[PDB]
Amino acid sequence: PMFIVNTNVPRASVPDGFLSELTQQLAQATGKPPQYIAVHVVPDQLMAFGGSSEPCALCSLHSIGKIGGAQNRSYSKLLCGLLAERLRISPDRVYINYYDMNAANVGWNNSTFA
Amino acid sequence: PMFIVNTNVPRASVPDGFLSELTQQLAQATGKPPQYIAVHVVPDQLMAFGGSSEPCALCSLHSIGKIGGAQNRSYSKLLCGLLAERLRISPDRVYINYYDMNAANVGWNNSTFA
Amino acid sequence: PMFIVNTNVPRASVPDGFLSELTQQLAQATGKPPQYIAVHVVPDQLMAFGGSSEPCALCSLHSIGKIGGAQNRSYSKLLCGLLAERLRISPDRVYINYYDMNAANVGWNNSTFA
Ligand SMILES: *C(=S)Nc1ccccc1
Ligand SMILES: *C(=S)Nc1ccccc1
Ligand SMILES: *C(=S)Nc1ccccc1
Repeated sequence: PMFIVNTNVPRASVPDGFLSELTQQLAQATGKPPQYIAVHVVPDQLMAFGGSSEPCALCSLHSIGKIGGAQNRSYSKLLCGLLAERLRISPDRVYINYYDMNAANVGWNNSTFA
Repeated sequence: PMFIVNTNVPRASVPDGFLSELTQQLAQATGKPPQYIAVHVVPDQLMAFGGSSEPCALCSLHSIGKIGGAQNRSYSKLLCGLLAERLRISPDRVYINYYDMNAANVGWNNSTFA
Repeated sequence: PMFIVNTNVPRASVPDGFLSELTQQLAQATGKPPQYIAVHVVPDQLMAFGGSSEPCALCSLHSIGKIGGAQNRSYSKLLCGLLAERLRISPDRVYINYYDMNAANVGWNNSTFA
C-alpha cells in the first residue's frame, strides 16, 4: 500500500519520526509487510477546506485489495487520529480517497504485481 | 467536490483570492454547500505539455456522484475558463481527470461517507 | 496520456532534458503524438518506501485505454529504466499506478475527450 498526505501545515510542524510512524501504523492496519509500504507527506500547501485555510489535509490510500466499507472506516479512524495527534489537524478537515488497485495496474521493479 | 490544480505558473502569478473563487464557483457549479468543497493549488511545478514548458496545468476533480458526460463538459468549461482568466493558461494546455468516488471510498472525520 | 513522478531525489539531480526525454519515450511507447503527452516531475519530496528514505519514486500513468496486463508491464520496464538511468532510483523502490480513463472523464480545451 501507499499513503499520501497533502497539507497546509508547515514543514517545521511535521515531527521527527512521522513517516516512520505512518509506515508502522499502516502495516498494522493493513496487516501488510512494512517493506512494501510507501508514504509521502507534502506540507506547506496552498489549500482550503470548506472555504477556510485553517489546517486541513487531502490524502490518498492505494492498496491492492484490503479496501471496503468497514476497512476504510478503520483506516480513517487510524489516519485522522494520527493527523490530529501529530499535525494538529481536526478530523473534520481531512478527506481521504481510497483506491482498490488491480494488481495488473500497479508497476514495480520493471514489471507489475499481476 | 475536491479540486486539485498542478501548474508550472509561478506562485506570484496566482492571484489573491484564487482558492476562495474556486470554492465559490465549484459550489455554484455542483449545487453543493461550500462547506464540503476542498481546493488545492500547486504552483512552480516542473511540467511539460506536448514537450513544451509554456504555462500548463494537470488537474483532478473528485466527487461522490455528479460526474458524467454533460456535467464534466460543464466543469471543464468553468475550470478552464478560470485557469485562462486567472493564471493565463491556454485551455488546450489543461487536462482535468474526473473521478466518481463511491461514498465508502471517501474518508472524513474518523469514518467514511457510506 | 499523462505521467507524474514524485521523488525524494533532489532537484539538482534531475537532468536537463529529462521531461523532453520522458515525452519522446512515452510518445513512442503509447503510439500517441507527443503533442498530447503531459509529464510532471516532483523532486525533493518527503517520502519513504519500506521505511527507508533511500531514493524512491511514486508515479502515475493515465491513458484513455491502452492500459492492461502486458501493456503495463512494458510501460514499467520503460519507465523504471529511465528512473534508474537518469535519477539513480532502484526499480524495486518505484511504484507506478496505471489508470485507464474513460474519455468522458478527461477534460481538455473547455470540454472533454468524449
Ligand atoms: C502496498 S505493499 N503498495 C501498493 C499498493 C497499491 C498500489 C501501489 C502500492
Ligand atoms: C464535492 S460537494 N465534495 C464533496 C462531496 C461529497 C462529500 C465530500 C466532498
Ligand atoms: C493522453 S492523450 N492524455 C491523457 C490521458 C488520460 C488522462 C489525461 C490525459
